[PDB]
Amino acid sequence: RFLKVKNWETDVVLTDTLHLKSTLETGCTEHICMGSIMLPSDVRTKDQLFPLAKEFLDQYYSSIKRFGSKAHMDRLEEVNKEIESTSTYQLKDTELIYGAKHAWRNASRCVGRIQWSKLQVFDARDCTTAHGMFNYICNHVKYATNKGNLRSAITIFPQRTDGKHDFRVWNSQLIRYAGYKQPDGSTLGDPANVQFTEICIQQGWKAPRGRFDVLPLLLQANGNDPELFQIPPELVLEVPIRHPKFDWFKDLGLKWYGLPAVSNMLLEIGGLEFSACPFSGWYMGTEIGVRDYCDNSRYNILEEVAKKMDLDMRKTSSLWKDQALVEINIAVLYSFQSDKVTIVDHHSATESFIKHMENEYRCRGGCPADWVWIVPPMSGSITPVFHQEMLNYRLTPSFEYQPDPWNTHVW
Amino acid sequence: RFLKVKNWETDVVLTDTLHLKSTLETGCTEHICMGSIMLPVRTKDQLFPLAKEFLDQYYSSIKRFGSKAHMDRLEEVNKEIESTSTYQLKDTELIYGAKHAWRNASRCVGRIQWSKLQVFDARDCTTAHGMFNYICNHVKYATNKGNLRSAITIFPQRTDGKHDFRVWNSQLIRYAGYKQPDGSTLGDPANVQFTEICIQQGWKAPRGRFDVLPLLLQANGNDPELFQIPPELVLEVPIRHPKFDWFKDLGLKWYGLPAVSNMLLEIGGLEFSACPFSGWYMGTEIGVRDYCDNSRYNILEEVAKKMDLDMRKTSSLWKDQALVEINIAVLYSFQSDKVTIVDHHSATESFIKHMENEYRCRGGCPADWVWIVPPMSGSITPVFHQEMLNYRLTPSFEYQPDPWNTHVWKG
Ligand code: HEM
Ligand code: HEM
Ligand SMILES: Cc1cc(N)nc2cc(-c3ccc(OCc4cscn4)c(CN)c3)ccc12
Ligand SMILES: Cc1cc(N)nc2cc(-c3ccc(OCc4cscn4)c(CN)c3)ccc12
Ligand SMILES: C[C@H](O)[C@H](O)[C@H]1CNc2nc(N)[nH]c(=O)c2N1
Ligand SMILES: C[C@H](O)[C@H](O)[C@H]1CNc2nc(N)[nH]c(=O)c2N1
Ligand SMILES: [Zn+2]
Repeated sequence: RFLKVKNWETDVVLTDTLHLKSTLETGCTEHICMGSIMLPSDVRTKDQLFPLAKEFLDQYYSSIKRFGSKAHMDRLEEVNKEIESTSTYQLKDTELIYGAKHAWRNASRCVGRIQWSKLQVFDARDCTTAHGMFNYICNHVKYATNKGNLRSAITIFPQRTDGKHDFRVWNSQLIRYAGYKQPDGSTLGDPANVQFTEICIQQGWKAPRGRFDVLPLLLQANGNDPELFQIPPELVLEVPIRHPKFDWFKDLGLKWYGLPAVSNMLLEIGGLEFSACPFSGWYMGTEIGVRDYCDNSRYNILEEVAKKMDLDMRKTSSLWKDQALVEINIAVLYSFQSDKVTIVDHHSATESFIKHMENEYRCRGGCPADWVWIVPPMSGSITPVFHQEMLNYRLTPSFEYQPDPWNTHVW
Repeated sequence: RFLKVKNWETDVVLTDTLHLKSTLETGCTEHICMGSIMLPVRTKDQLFPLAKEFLDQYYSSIKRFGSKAHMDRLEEVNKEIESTSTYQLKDTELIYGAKHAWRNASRCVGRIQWSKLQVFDARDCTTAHGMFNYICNHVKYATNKGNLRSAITIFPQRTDGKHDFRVWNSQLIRYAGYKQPDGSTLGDPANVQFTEICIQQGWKAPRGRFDVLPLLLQANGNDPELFQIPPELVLEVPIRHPKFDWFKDLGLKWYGLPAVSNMLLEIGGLEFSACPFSGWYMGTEIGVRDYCDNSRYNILEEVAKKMDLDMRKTSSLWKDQALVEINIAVLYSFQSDKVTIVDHHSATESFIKHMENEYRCRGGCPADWVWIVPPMSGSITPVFHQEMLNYRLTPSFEYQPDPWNTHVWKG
């Protein structure tokens, strides 16, 4: 159980000892593997919290080469006393930054983790109101976008106290296109957002009912009813999607936004729960062109793209879906690159991830990785991660999923 | 204890009770998932329970559980084990066992076909020449002039592990690979090691790029012997492309019959170490893995040049674009020659239908997402959005070590 992982393309073998530090559970047993289940999964108690805090502080002070020091023992004492009195505790700024960077480092489903130590952490724990949240979020978006030279960032709102005072961003991402169901057939805009696009209207939004309407933010501070806010358009960088060879591609009227900013996850550090912690990076091209555009339960544009290419759509064995899919993803990359907005193709990002794995085995002893999520959704086996065995285990600090607010909120 | 899987494109949810019948182990624990690890001498002591559970299964499937035929067979196997240390399967039992080994093969996307397996009983075989003869008839029957038929040939079971039958080839038909002194490889790099063994055993190698390897056959634990499959029995398909006339000039071909010969068939505790089985190809097995893996024929670049793509930066997706064309050419060539083949769109759709049907009538269908999802265009196939439970059922096909690592040479 000092496990080894082999790359069957290069025969590189790595030995994983970091998994022995694993704490949480995977959902698998020796009788059944759940590696392909999307989600295999009230506040803590004075006795639940301190071991968690100690585990986190132990690794923090190790990482700064002060394990077993005065400063270490003092901080443990101090936190231990604050828990005993206040039934929670507060992270020093340095601990906050470390916890956030390591929650990314530990995200076994993220292919972009070679960047993990360059995260910009915005401490929003002094925030008290949704208007305040909105202000922090606009500043996030502007900093991260950086006129198309995107930078990684996280903004961290106050930690959970009793579950009645939760801070939540109700959007799944800070920037997403609206989705409206039609009186007649399918859906206009983005089908994944149809419910939220209705909870916005059903809460006051007036929708332009277009194909690419940026949704408003729905912000919840200290557990009150959430509030609608419109992100200033000049803060929302968008890329019109054209093809470098097909002039008709422009006529399809497609665009996407430059900033992927996930806002519905929960960040856990030393047992403390940050239920509102939007984080953002930059897109891998397939995220838009393969999933957002071509998933059948999304924009599902493969039909008409192939028609405009005049491919034989009669039999699946012409691979017309595959041919169109390539062209769409060529265009996405072409457009972002042409407008100088940061993006990475799936070849470069998976090659980066192999180098990152290599680094983590060398300087950390392992790297938890979820093959089902790391392998891109197109051209899987011509990327190097396909031939890479991976070990998946849960380390902390971590990002976790949490229920959608509207099913929980005492409205 | 019931378990649920969800299709995230259709919201179809299915309930698995079959995993409870699972006995073997996955390699996973609650604290580590080994879902992407490629690979994770038996006494009378443990054999009657294995026999009994298999016979219980068999007689349940024929609606005779607890019958006198069922009780008598159990008694007969029992006494045969204690007095002879092993036991022999009835013909009906072997046919059932082989079919259910295929049905249980969680990494196989082709299992909708599992009940139409032609079972050839070669348990009376005693010499390598007899093995060659049985394999020839398998190849002729399965190939059927291009109208392929699934088939398996079952050689005598292991006894003391010192008298094993083995097919030393990994597949019955496969191209040789030669390492040249300049470091380049002629032919199929996957088969360099086996090619060398054949040459050492006295095979006179043509030293071409598509030479069919000889059969290397081991009976009753004796040293293996070389045999040449009659070329009129080896159906091959020249690869051309429906629009690119230069594609034929790449000189590529492939054989029509995928027949895997290095696995071990386990039935009621009996181990069948030689059990070649065959079906027909999914297009991507040849077009994506065989031709385009960097450690295989690796033809992407030469196809990319002849297509005149931007090969300077990988964000042009020249690799993805060439990959689609190669796979179009594979499918076109096989259909043109009326050789059975299936594209990855048709095969994954069939699997989903199979899987749903198996949940209904069997209570489950063990499935290995990592292997089921095709190596190109993953998310535009329906299995990508399908949650899957992986567990181990018997009868089963298992990996076994390469015989040249374990064989005691007679000389
Ligand atoms: C900087 C460039 C980044 C790239 C290219 C990238 C790429 C990806 C991709 C392709 C996925 C697969 C999920 C999907 O397909 O929807 C993913 C998941 C994820 N990313 Fe990254 N990411 C980046 C930055 C970040 C940052 C800055 C964070 C947090 C600080 C982060 C945290 C995560 C998490 C937590 C998940 C998976 C959540 C889950 O479902 O368990 N990523 N990422
Ligand atoms: C008839 C059409 C069939 C098709 C299209 C098919 C397709 C496939 C594919 C694509 C794989 C993944 C292997 C890889 O890509 O490297 C696979 C695995 C497998 N197939 Fe099927 N198959 C068929 C028939 C059969 C038959 C007749 C058997 C045995 C009786 C069988 C047994 C297996 C097994 C045991 C595996 C897993 C190998 C492993 O665990 O490494 N298949 N199949
Ligand atoms: C920072 C960053 C950059 C980047 N380029 N891509 C990212 C993708 C994700 C991410 C994480 C989980 C997800 O969930 C799938 C799902 C569907 S239903 C229950 N779960 C999704 C997609 N909704 C995206 C998170 C962060 C990213
Ligand atoms: C009956 C049938 C039909 C069909 N169309 N495809 C099939 C593919 C496989 C199969 C089984 C294991 C394999 O090995 C993986 C590996 C590489 S290194 C250690 N393990 C491979 C790869 N060559 C193919 C087996 C049977 C098939
Ligand atoms: C490391 C990884 O498990 C390995 O490359 C697997 C991944 N999935 C696969 N899937 C199929 N169908 N065939 C394969 O050979 C593999 N190889
Ligand atoms: C059913 C399956 O687990 C689900 O579709 C997963 C598979 N792999 C994925 N991989 C990535 N990167 N993103 C995803 O949303 C998914 N979805
Ligand atoms: Zn698992």
